[PDB]
Order: sequence, then C-alpha cells, then structure tokens
Amino acid sequence: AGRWNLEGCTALVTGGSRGIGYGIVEELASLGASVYTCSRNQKELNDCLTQWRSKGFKVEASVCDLSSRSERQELMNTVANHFHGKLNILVNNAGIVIYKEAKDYTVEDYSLIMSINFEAAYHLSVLAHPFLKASERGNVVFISSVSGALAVPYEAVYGATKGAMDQLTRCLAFEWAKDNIRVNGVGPGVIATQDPEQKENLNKLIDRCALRRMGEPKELAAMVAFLCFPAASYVTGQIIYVDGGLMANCGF
Repeated sequence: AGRWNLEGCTALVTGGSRGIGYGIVEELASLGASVYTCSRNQKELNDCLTQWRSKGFKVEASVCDLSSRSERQELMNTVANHFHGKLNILVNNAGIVIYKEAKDYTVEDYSLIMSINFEAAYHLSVLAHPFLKASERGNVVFISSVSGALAVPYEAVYGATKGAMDQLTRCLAFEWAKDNIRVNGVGPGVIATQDPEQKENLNKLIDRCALRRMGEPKELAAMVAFLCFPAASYVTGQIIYVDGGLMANCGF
C-alpha cells in the first residue's frame, strides 16, 4: 500500500451490512482495499453490494452467523481463499447489545452477547493470524466502545465484553509483534447509525460530547483505515476513541 492508502491490501470486516461496519467497508474500499464482509441478513448484504460496487468499491460478501464456531471457521476458510492466503486487515466490528440491567440478564442473554462481542472477535483473530502473518504487513483493528471503559445504562454486560476485548487487544499487540502484526482498538462513542428513557439516555451522551453531536459512520471509519495505512507503522496496542470528546468529559 502507499503511505496514505490501502492499495493492494485485502481486508475482512465483520458486520459490514450497515451502520459503522458499512462505513468501514466503504472507507477501506475507497482507499483501494478489496473488502470481504458479512452479516446474518441475506437481503441487506446484496443491497450493500449493489451500492458498494456502484461507487466502484471492490467488495465481496456472504451470509454469516458469528455466534457459531463452525460458521466462523468456515468464514475464514472462505475469505482465506478469496485473498489467496494473504490477509492484510481484520476488523472485528461485529457486536450486539441487550438492554437489561446486569441482574436481569438471563443465561441465554449472557452466553449470546459474550459469543458475538468477544469470543467471535477473539476466535476470528486466531483463525486470521496465519494469513495476517503471511501478508507480511498485518493489522487487526477491534471495534470497541466508550462503554468498554466507562459506565453506560443497560450496558453492564455489553461493557464487560468490550473491556475484555480491549485487554486482549493490548496483549495481542505484544504477542503478535514478531509476526509484524499491529493490533489496535477503536472505541466509538455515539455514532449516528424511541423509548422515552432511551431517548434521554442517548441525549445525555450527545450532551456530554464536546462537539455536542453524534458521529457519522465515516468519521469512525476514518480512524480504522488510518491505523491500517503504512503511515501508522509505530501505532499498536492502543484503544483510540472517536467520540467527539465524550471520553474526556466529566462536568461539561
């Protein structure tokens, strides 16, 4: 790739059929990357491919259920073949939230959120490893959240999964250094992708931003792409927040 671009870089973005992931797929594609992404919705992915290839983006996508170990293993094989065994980038963007107090979560709830938020990311990171190391210039960008480090309503368990992800990110930056793989995390705040109380809770977050507004999917994606540029060669083991200043606030 060029210093400030991703020309010739193959990337896998998990969960790129909409919102943030969608923004990340367009962002990396528009910088010359051939992106492979997936989701559960058969119909939504094909509408994405419609628009992506319409803007000229070099993409590819299949349906996936990242809650399944076999589905994840199958995915890597499928993508590892699509790129011929060389993967430059891996964006662990997939995740879900179950709005319930920590004391209301059921076993089915916990197991499901843990599976998609952390285990699925961890697992696809290990599977991707041989190909990232074989790419000569590998990069893993975990999509975390401000919720992974600071308390947000009905996100006690969603935060736990992100806190484990952040720590795994730091550790992999060290463990996979010898394979020329840089591992970083990007924690979004409120990104513009109902219930009276959730409306206010969403309002409290925008209100606590310096910019006093939600971000756009391309604003978070700009940071992911960058971390993949050859220019960011010395950046690794970091959790960088794209949040309009939310993380740094207290009394504003």
